Amino acid sequence: QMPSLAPMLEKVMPSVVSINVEGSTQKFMALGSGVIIDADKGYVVTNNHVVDNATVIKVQLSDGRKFDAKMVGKDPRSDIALIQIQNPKNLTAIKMADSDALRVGDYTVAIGNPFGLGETVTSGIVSALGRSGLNAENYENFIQTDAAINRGNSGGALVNLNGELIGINTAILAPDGGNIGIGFAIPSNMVKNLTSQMVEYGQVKRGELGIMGTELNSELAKAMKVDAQRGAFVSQVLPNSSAAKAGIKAGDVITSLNGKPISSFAALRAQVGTMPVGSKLTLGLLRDGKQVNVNLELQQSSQNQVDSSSIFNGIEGAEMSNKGKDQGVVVNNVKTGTPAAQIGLKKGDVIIGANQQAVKNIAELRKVLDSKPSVLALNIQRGDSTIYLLMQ
Amino acid sequence: QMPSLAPMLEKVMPSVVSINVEGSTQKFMALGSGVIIDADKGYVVTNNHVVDNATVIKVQLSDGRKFDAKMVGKDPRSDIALIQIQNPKNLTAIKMADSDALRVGDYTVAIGNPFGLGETVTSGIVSALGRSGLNAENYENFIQTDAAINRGNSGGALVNLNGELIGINTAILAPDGGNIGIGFAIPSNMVKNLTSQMVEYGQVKRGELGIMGTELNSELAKAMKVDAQRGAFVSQVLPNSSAAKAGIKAGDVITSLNGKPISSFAALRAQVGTMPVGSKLTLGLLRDGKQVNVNLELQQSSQNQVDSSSIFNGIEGAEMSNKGKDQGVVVNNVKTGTPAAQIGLKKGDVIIGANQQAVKNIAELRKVLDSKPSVLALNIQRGDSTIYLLMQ
Amino acid sequence: QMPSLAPMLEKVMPSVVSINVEGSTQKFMALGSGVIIDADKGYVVTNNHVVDNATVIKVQLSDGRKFDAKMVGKDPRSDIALIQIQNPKNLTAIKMADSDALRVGDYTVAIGNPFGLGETVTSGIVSALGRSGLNAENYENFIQTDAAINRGNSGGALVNLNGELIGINTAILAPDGGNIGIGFAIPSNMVKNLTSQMVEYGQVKRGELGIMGTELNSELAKAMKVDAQRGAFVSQVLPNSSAAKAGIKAGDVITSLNGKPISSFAALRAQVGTMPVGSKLTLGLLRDGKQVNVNLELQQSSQNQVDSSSIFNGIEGAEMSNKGKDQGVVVNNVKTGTPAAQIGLKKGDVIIGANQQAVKNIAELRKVLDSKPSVLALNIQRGDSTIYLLMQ
Ligand SMILES: *P(=O)(OC(C)C)OC(C)C
Ligand SMILES: *P(=O)(OC(C)C)OC(C)C
Ligand SMILES: *P(=O)(OC(C)C)OC(C)C
Repeated sequence: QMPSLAPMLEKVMPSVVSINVEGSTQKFMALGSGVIIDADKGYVVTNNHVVDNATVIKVQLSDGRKFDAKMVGKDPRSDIALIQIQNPKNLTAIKMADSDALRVGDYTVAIGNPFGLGETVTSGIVSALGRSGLNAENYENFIQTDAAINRGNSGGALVNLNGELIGINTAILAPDGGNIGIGFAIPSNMVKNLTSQMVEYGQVKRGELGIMGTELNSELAKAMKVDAQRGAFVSQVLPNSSAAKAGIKAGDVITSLNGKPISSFAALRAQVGTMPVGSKLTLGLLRDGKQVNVNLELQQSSQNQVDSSSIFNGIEGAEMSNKGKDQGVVVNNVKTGTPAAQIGLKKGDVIIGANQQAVKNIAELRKVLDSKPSVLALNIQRGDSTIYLLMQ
Repeated sequence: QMPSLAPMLEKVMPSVVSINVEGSTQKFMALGSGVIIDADKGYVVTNNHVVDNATVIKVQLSDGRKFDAKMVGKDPRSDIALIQIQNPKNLTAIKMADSDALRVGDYTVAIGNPFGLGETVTSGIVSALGRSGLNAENYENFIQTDAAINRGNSGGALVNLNGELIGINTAILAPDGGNIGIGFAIPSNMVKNLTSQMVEYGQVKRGELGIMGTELNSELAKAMKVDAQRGAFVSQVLPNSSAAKAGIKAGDVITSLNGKPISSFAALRAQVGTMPVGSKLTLGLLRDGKQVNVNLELQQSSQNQVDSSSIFNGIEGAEMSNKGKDQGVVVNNVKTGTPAAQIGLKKGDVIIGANQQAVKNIAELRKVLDSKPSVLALNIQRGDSTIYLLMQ
Repeated sequence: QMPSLAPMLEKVMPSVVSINVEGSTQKFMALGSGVIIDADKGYVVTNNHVVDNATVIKVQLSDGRKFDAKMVGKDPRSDIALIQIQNPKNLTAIKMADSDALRVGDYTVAIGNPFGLGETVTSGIVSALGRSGLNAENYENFIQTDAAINRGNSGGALVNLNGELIGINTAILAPDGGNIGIGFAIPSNMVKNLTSQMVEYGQVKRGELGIMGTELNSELAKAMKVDAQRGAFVSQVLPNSSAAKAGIKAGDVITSLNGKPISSFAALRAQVGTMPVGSKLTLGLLRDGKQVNVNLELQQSSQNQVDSSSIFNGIEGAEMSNKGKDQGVVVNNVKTGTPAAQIGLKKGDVIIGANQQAVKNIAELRKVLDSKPSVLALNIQRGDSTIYLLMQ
């Protein structure tokens, strides 16, 4: 006879964890919150900013259990980070919902380990959608809530009444770190993408259309004589880019994506930066007051990720990423006074093996690194040659 | 199958705006929130304190549109301020509800542009009613809510579930400007009055009964042997005042107004200061343990408003207000080292015309001021004479 | 047609008060909130920390009435404090609910006089249960809510929708004293006990089992090869203690109390420290992976309470408590440079009478103290003798 959530919580809370962290760059200790995604695999998620540069990470459950977890992919652009659990047993995944069919007035609840306070749930509603702009350079399309959030809730969950996930508590706004009743979370849908990506590549393959633009406000719609106070304005398409080929002109405006009306440029950015190269999609334009529908596909780009620190833990130096197919790891760029290179390391090299163990990708690598060889045998190859590098 | 507000929001949010301000007294920029009242006229409202001394004010909509607005009446006593929109097209007014039939336990939602965050809605309930006292001298009878409010929400809305208005987010309590979960808003009813007033006069015509008093607490009820721990105590009626004539004695207590029980004096004040001269009303007393019912009518007073700055924008000097019927604007009081007077201005004068354009009231005036004559031709009249004053 | 709480509030709010305080240790003034427990007796409650060292305490009602109240028992260990009202007339008690059958997801509302703001109600849900640890030494098993709470709400109420009590707003977490959306309250059940105790003894009779232990986390369950990530670990039973007799071994873990599963040690502590000596109860163990059920009974201990200040108001010196049956008050321990002793006071003494008025317990005492004799006639007895001490 008393409306409550506890009923559903019983069912959902389990699918959430309190994350405890140790790392270095000086030694540090932190904490956040994570969410089970695949019950069997033990796939938890979290704000990258909670796990960034993490040496040891342990996960604690709703029911007291402590597990050890490992990095599986970071994307500090949108601040997500998939991690996995060592020996996942008897877990509880979570159902996801469609962040897209959200409405402003719906209610939401957020759980997390704020201030190391164990499973802490709070309540609120959708304050507003598609908010962005804190760190303009990041892919942000936050949902905004009045639910109560703080240090700890980071990577925590935020669900509809049905105990279905819709976004992740990322950051809040607050002078003097304290909840004013304004929290932000990353829409489920976005996360799903960034997720299933790393799930299969240990990293993010960023698709771009190859365009420039800026927020269409009212003044602009005036100057450029169109009907639309919100939207994405096409500054200047790129040549030989998806956009180019697609047939889009500088001075056009986009009103929708895959049927989904577009609040503003910021979102559009985050929306697609989210998606994986080759991802097909359909757009609604409006050049010269005339509506347009066009199809497209994300192409390559020229991005940056995974460093010689995010895998070596200490061995600064060149950036590193996969190569061709499962053809090993390529050293992007060795610095100057960097220890990696002070091991014989030089850009362009192409690690193919180690400790009599073939390497096809960062996975097989950090995997050998896990065995923690006291002595480290690199089987790389400069130019047409074959050599080895060493370590301790 | 999921209870939500979004349904109604769809319908209401539109009737709300984000207010952006530029003024001077040194140049400044601010922001607040406003609410459409008359869909056709383009009548928005806001805390006076958000628009006070405003040079240029633009209004942005729920749907991206930007409009220009103009002052139409300020009442910094209760801090409301009606403004209108230049070229109102396709607008959305809002339905008002009866702030009087409110109850403490009802739910409420507040929207506004806090921190310039675009349409931001938050949720809560009626924390309590008839709260007052922040600035004792103001007419305050706030409703109090735990809904989330901040800089920006000022002039924002606060509605029952039905999307009917009940009060305006004015101020919150907070050390270190931040929402602790205590917000205040001015009851609809109050606002309605202050509103439809300016609607027809560009100003406020304050009625008074002509009495003095103070909060009847428990101790007092003791000393003066009555049964009532809350109420308004009649210190000393005034002679030839409504109260006088009505027949009220010093040492009486008021328990109700127009049937509406009275929490305390503070409210009673705000309640009536709210109302326009001549407004009829009925009261419930209690002199010598004996209940009383009496009728009355607000009379004149001796108040202050609309300055030579609120209309001149820069030209300090005498205060100014209407005169008799549509008989022009009267200079209340020229200071000493004030530029207005350093134009030939002197108290008692009675501007009757300007630029071959008759003037009957502040409206017709600020209206000519809008045409922004480079050179300003005043057709005033000292004593029985007729003269002109000038400007640039 | 609009869901609300006001309906029930109408009925409940009355059962709550705004507490105003004057005391010394330098003169001070404070405020909190209290709750009527017994409508006829006028039994209000509050955080001890709100009333501690109180000289004069007045209570104000939901309906404006002011009453005078008196101390009736303090327990600064769990921070509750029963007080009574002088001449209780036409009061409103409150129904209590079972804090034990609570669930995390249920909604709650909290009322109180925050910042001296008169009856202020706010809303939220059960953020989480059995939280402890702020002041480890206190008996804490708080319920945690996102409802809005602040200075003033202390001793305020916190109820289920039905207007049934479930806990008392004690403290909140907050850097820069301000509600972040994290409040804590003491479960009803706990309070009931501490309550009906003082109701009949003016003090707390602490039962102990006589054991030591510490929080069973995961690591521990490893080391000691058991299945249970939460619980109370039995460090070392005491000899001739309830536990001893009961038959409990060091290295056992408790999983439940009176059927009620046990979150952690902290709770268990608060739970039982709560209860009165001789209180019977049943436990669920788990030594060597094998479940156990045992019965028990709280015994005596060696605690501390009620000082020569909490009753004398100024007369520091020895601690004081009851003795045997209604056999008067015993001086626990006189200090050195303490005024009480500088009246002829010495430990071991046994006040039996005063002003030709027999004394059997602290009650009959503070009762004579209430008559406020200008001159104070003590009828004590050192060893086998009979003497008198004096005062002014
Ligand atoms: P997150 O838990 O939440 C945001 C307000 C940042 O904070 C830490 C753990 C980075
Ligand atoms: P308002 O938006 O809200 C109150 C807390 C003052 O604040 C500014 C714009 C004056
Ligand atoms: P309480 O009203 O609430 C806690 C946050 C302490 O605070 C005072 C009266 C001690």
